[PDB]
Amino acid sequence: HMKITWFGHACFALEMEGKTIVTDPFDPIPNVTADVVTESHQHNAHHLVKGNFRVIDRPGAYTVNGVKIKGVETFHDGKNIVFVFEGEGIKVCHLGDLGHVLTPAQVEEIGEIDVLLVPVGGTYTIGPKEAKEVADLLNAKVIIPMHYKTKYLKFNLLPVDDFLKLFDSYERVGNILELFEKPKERKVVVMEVQ
Repeated sequence: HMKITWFGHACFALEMEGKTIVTDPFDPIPNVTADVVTESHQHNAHHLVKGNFRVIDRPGAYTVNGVKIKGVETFHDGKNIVFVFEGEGIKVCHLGDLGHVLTPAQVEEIGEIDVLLVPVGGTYTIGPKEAKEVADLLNAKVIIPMHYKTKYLKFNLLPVDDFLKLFDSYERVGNILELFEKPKERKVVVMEVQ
């Protein structure tokens, strides 16, 4: 069992193993108690998250509270760290602001993913076709797009519909996705804040 909550932008709370991971928090304020906070790139976003958390903002292999976490740098000149969370026999991947299709090394290091959080807006990150290519490289089952056109953030960002048209089906949910078993099949899930 696990629960994913979207707070907007690239900020999600993942619950697995009686622990909570928050990715890429920002300044409606995420009102949540975390064990881990990860940051795909440097910038203090996380001074309003609660709990006595471990902040992870560098690549490598970590074990925090019985969850295995792995950071993989995909760019460094700023930077982009992809994080992989392994818990309850489910592997979750947050791709950050991934700007290029993963290299063979990076695919090899990330491995097969069960739940993929993938940017699809196209200028500042990869676009829709490259996101599907990455999803395929990682054999992703549940795919959650992010970093697309919203009401107030729109300049040079493609709509999520451009990604959705590349798949046979999809589902829309609210701000929470719960998984009660390891995903057997591929499903694109579009979340919504609220």
